Amino acid sequence: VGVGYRAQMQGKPVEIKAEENITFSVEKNTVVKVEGISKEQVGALASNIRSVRPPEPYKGKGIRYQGEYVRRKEGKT
RNA sequence: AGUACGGGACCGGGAUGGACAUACCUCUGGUGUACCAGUUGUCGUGCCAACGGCAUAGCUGGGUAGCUAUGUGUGGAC
Repeated sequence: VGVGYRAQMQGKPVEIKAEENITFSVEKNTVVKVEGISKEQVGALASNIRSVRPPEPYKGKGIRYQGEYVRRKEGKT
């Protein structure tokens, strides 16, 4: 899902290192297909770009393959 | 955008603090018994003075150099 949501603070006697709260400038947000010859390297990059946003249990928001489980909880550590 | 989530998130990134460590005396202070000034009692040079001796440095108000913190800098990042 292409949205860009990432943390919260609003805005993008001293601030925590100048400015804060920066998400990501949506450029693609469409079904991406990696084209390679080495399965090993292909898998690494594929999972490397799949770690950007781990499939959340809320509505499966984030790069993933197909697996997904509905949920809405994070109150106990 | 205070949008998700249903009040309040992890994300790169100038500087303000607390405690502690270290260096120094320009500044604010402290001390400064061979520096300057004011003043009480008594003794000594015929009288009075000036000055000297003793009284915690006689007492009181300031204070140079030096040594100092509560004073002035820097650090702990990457």
